[PDB]
Amino acid sequence: KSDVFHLGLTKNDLQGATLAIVPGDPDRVEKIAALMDKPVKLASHREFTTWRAELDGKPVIVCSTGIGGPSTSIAVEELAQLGIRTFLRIGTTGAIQPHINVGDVLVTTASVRLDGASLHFAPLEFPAVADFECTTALVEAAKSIGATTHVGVTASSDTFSMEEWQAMGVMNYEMESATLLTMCASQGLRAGMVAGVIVNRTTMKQTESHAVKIVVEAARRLL
Amino acid sequence: KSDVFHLGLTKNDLQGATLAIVPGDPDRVEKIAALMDKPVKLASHREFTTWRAELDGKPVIVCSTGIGGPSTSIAVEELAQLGIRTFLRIGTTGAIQPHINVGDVLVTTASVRLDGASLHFAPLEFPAVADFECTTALVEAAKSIGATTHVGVTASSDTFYPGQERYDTYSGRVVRHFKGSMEEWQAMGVMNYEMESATLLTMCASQGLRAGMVAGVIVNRTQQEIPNAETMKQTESHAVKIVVEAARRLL
Amino acid sequence: KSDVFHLGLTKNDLQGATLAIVPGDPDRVEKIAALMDKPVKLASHREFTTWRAELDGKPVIVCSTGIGGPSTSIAVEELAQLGIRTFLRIGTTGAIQPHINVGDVLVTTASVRLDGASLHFAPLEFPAVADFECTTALVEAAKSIGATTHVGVTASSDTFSMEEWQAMGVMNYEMESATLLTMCASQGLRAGMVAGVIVNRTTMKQTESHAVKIVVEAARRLL
Amino acid sequence: KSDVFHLGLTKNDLQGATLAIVPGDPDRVEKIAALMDKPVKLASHREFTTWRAELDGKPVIVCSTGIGGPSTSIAVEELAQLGIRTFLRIGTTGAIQPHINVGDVLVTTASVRLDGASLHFAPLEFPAVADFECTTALVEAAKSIGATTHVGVTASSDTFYPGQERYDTYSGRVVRHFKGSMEEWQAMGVMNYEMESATLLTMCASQGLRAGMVAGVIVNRTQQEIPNAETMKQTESHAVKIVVEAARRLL
Amino acid sequence: KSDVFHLGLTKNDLQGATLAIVPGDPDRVEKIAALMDKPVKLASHREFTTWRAELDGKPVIVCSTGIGGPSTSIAVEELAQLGIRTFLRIGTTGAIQPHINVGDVLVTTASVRLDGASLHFAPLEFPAVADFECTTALVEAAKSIGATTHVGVTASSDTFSMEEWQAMGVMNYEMESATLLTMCASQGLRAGMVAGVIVNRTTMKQTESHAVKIVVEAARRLL
Amino acid sequence: KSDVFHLGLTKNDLQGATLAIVPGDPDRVEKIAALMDKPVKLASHREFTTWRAELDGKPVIVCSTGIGGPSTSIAVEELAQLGIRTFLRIGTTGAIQPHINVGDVLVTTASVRLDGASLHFAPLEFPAVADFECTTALVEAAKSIGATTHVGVTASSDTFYPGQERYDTYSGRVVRHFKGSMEEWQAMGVMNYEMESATLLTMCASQGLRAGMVAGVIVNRTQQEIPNAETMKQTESHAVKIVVEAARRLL
Repeated sequence: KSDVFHLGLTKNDLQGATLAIVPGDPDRVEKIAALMDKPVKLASHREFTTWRAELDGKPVIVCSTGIGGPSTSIAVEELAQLGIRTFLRIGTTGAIQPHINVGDVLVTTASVRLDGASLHFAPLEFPAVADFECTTALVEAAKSIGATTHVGVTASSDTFSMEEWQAMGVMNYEMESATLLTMCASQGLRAGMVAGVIVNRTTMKQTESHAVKIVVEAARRLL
Repeated sequence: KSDVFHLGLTKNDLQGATLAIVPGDPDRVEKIAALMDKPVKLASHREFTTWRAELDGKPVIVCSTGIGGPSTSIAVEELAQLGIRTFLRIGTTGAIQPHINVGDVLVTTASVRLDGASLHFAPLEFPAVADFECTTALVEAAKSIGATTHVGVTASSDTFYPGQERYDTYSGRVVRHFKGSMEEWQAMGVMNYEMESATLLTMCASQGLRAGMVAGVIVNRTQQEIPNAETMKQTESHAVKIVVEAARRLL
Repeated sequence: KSDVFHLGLTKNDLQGATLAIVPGDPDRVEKIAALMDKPVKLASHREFTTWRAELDGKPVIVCSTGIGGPSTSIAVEELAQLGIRTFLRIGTTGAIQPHINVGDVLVTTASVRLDGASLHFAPLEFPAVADFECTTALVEAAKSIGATTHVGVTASSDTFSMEEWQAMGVMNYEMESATLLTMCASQGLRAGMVAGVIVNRTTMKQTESHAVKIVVEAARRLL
Repeated sequence: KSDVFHLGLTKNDLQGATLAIVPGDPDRVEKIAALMDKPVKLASHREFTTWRAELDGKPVIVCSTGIGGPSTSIAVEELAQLGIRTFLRIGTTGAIQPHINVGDVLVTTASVRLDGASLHFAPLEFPAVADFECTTALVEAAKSIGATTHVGVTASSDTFYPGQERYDTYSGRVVRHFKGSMEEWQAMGVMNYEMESATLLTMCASQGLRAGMVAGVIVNRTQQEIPNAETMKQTESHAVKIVVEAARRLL
Repeated sequence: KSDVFHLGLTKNDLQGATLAIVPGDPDRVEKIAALMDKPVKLASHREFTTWRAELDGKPVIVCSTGIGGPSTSIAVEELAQLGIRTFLRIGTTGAIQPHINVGDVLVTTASVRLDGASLHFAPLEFPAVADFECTTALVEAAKSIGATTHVGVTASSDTFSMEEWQAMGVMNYEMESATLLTMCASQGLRAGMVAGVIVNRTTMKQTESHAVKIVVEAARRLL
Repeated sequence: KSDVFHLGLTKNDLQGATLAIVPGDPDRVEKIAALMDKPVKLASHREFTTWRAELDGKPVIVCSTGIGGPSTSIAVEELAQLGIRTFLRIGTTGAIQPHINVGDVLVTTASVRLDGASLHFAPLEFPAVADFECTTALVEAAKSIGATTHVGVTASSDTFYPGQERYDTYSGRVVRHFKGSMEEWQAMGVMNYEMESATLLTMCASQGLRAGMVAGVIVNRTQQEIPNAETMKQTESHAVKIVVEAARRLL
């Protein structure tokens, strides 16, 4: 029996890991893990596929979050129960700012809370802010590989106007950040987020790959 | 469109099916489909696995929704554009009422909308109500196999933990507006918590689609006695039989 | 002195009744009662006119509710204090769906909560749903007399856009259902609602009469 | 229109009256009207009973509103289309302040909007305020007959039970947001609860009409001693005298 | 050390005063004080400048409030701690009603609560109403000098549509009244407000001067 | 415009400065400016006092905001129309976390929006976030002089009393929605309360301006020991040094 309700993991599986890289789906999980040492698939239940690997001799976790705040909230809480204290989200997004180019990397400082799940953790007035160390590490890792990076606000909703968030400067949209960032910032957990710009309605697997290297390199600076 | 991104289906694959049984977990799709005739796998992507089968000669679909409102809305919407007009949610759940026993079956008339996704289809004031024909079919099917059935309100929350006022967690605490909410729902007659019915019921009720929901009770946190871990798998099979018999009546 | 603040009734008046038919005004109260056996006028205070009658040898109550949630909340609570556990609302409405015809009967499964009173009983997230047995009994009674019936959502507000609720499928509008349904569904009381379609902006006393027979026949199935 | 559906009146019946005294209960209309000159009954439908009378030679109207905001809004609106520009609400109420005694009179300056109807005339941020000339007239009239008067805020709730945090009920419970609300209103200086002033004051304040409100205190749930059941009927007569004398000054 | 966190005053400074005239800025404070007897400047810290004076032999306070609800809330609470029980606000505003003329005087009966601070004292449903005595005294003082006066609703926000509040009859806009009135009416403190109409987008220092005399004369009737 | 009403400045006075240090109190402007080169006073009206100075050869501005969001929004907006694109808020604050000591320095990453003014620039869902370059500069400057720094969330309230759940007041009470709020913010990791950052951060984050915030801790209401009343003035100087060094890096 695992120590958690959904992930199907026990504390021993993590072998002392305190950091987890949290992408959306299993395919990406394996990709991330494959960049690191001693990659081992630990469990797979529903949307939650967890691998374990090592960075500079220290164990790190990679675990899929599924779609939306709801599913993210489960993986995040269960990983925290298992000992994870630092969470780094990696994804691919579409930018909505004309000065942002495909291939560029977006580091979220905070999210527009347009979801439902974030509210189960804090009133709307509480900001969905990324941890400073985590954001720093991500910005430095991106710089380390010559990526063009934008650091700012991301809009996060439960749905899969554009003009208003664009005037407010929001760089892009996605569905899980408000939850991740809020639940971490309101519980003493550190979270950060990086996304590769694969489209801009205002070349593509390379971007994802470059985003994957960047989350891994940020992790190395955070352990 | 004639195909859909997430499910990976074309309309032709459905052979004109207009009813779908929607469990949450893709691993339970094949088993529900196997209960009917000519079961065949159509696709499988992410947590969206769908099979087709025949019931009384009519094509029927079984497709998993994954966890949560957002994931569920993507499934329903795609199935809807593929021709599905009737959705039967089948699940396993915990109960929050003392008089409800593991092995009992819950049929949901409407849900408390503690989610985000449902709000994109209708404002909060709109009820996350289940279609009467669907509810009727599900209740009569449960009565057919002699199940003990509870018909009422379900609370649909975007979280498994704080929204269901669980304190067995990393923080050990729950945000203000949720503190004491479980007791309120209980005193108000809510049968159980789950996470997808708010978006499913609201989407369908607001878009002229029929949706209904049944679930077997596998645990009860208000009861001291723990499930028979026997009676649990029996309950899941039980629920599956119910939802299939209900589809039979909605063809 | 009555046992209640407004209805002017004592528990004995109900003679053990546990079901009440709740129309809006006194004129309709007498009409309903007159369909049943041993009809007796019990009290009349302000908007609240209560008769007692018998259905298949069992006593039933008929009591006017007045206008809106506020007044309904009073009659409903006081009837509950007196022992009523099942409430059936009967009214006449205007439909807003093109496929609904005058003369048709509308059975509400749940209401759009646009009132104020419903909130004094439960947060807006709680659904204003009709009890399943009550809805069933109403649908069966309508069928028993060959009525064309529609079963769905009703919009309920305190005011005496149309296009939006029409696209959401709401069948019609009225002012008391959100309160009735919410206060009953959140307190273990059973409620159901039926209305005769007397207009459709998208023959008339017969409709009301047919709605009256239907609520009475549903009551018979619920006792 | 030249007639109105609910009240059953034509403009001519009012003989150019522009002031109306609006009690809640139709059975108290005749008695208020009888205090003035040439009292005549005009109509009576549902809980809407109206009489006309003369005060200092000017036609004045008395019309009941029935119970609740929705019923009240129908009365005010119709009277307004018939030419009424000044409304004086007269009532009997309970108090929630210990220093307020049965037999005392309350004149309302503004109301806490715990209702639904008022929101159709102005957003919550708008104050349910009473017209200054009306309030002035009512306060000076109370002082004229030597009443003990309290001038302040009234809480106007859509329910008699949970909204006034009554626990003497079928359920014995009150929804979250209302739990402890009575104590808050008290500490904030609210004098009493009633059910119609929010819609009356907001309608009038937002539509350039004058409205004012007076009520006699017939009970006090914070006091142990029960009313003299003598002093109660005296209080109602008392209030009636006040509202009539106030109309006298607003002609 | 003062008895309060911001005003820099001790209870003795007030010499028993229980009434305070509360304008927005220090310049106006001196003007008001100068109308009275024995005017003495007591303190000046940040936005808060307090003078003490006498009206008909009784001590009265004049204290600037600064800009907005936030700053007003501080002066109001601290003055209350020091013993003030009656607060009279004086300002100059722009009217938005065509029938209101420059030079006219506006006495607020209640405010549209469009600010943030008022909510820290009471839920939005609670009315931001002026005390009856205070409003009376102000109306009588205005009448005493032949001023054309309007008594009604004022819109109060944190920002430095017009058409909607105009149809609702609101006479004008300002930023501090919702806070003043709400915090006083919800704590047993008496508050009133008068403003001189210096503009009407629908001669000028005289108006202010006439508004100043009026607040002072109202104070005299309230002590 | 080429001038601004409230600050009393023309664009030329700023000599092309695009960065401003914004303390709250005008009496602290000269001292911050004196730390840099060629300090000169430009204006002084109400609580809006501004000086100009040079840092590493570049003109820089120092301007006080006064107390509260509304007053702050007027300052920022005017400075913005005069060419300022980078704002560094410098202040003194109390802490609400036991592990935070007087003399420590707080650098704010984002604020809980408990105010009214911020809402005019963006809806509540928008985060009152600080610009990353500004935050970075402030954190590295604090590390430069060896300060003990805390980087996190600040609660920005429209009141000093009820919004910071102070019970040491005239009423001795706090409105419902604020009762127990202090403990929630604490458990959620909020470092301190202040009153202007919500509007400053939201304005800038939503308008493509950079803003950052640092403050020295001069008190701690969760600690029994009272400040050294020595270490307090040292803390203010400390914070001033930090914000100046941070500007140095943002030129």
